[PDB]
Amino acid sequence: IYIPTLEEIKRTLQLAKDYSENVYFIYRIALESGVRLSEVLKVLKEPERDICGNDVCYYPLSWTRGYKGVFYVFHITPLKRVEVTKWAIADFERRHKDAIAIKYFRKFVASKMAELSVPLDIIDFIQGRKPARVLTQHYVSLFGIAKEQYKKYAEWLKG
Repeated sequence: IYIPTLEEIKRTLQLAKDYSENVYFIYRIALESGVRLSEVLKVLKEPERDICGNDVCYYPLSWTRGYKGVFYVFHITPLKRVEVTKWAIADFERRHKDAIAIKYFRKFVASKMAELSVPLDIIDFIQGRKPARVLTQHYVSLFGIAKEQYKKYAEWLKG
């Protein structure tokens, strides 16, 4: 298993910014949140629903696949509307052969969150791998527990 280095992540962000401010921003929210590309595209299609606090922002997404559940896209940068072709990202990735593929940004987030002692199953929850079934104790508790761990990562991003 390979994991991107901070410098590969930064290089990619800088290339992304040159290519397009919107592609940069997709990458950036991928880096803040550790969610899948398709979930980042959903939150940026409708930034209205984003909730921000003193330290940290969150965007609830439903998940109705097998059971009905909820998870959150955590981040630190206020959202803005972004809609780009599906092809722009792929295009970006293809021209810069030193650019980290966006899907491997999650692996950087997990790795870094582990280094900051976020428990593995909160990492999974934060990343949207195991959404909380609605109206269960997990639903009651997980958001608040996740938010508190996410602050360690927010703190690190703010550098």
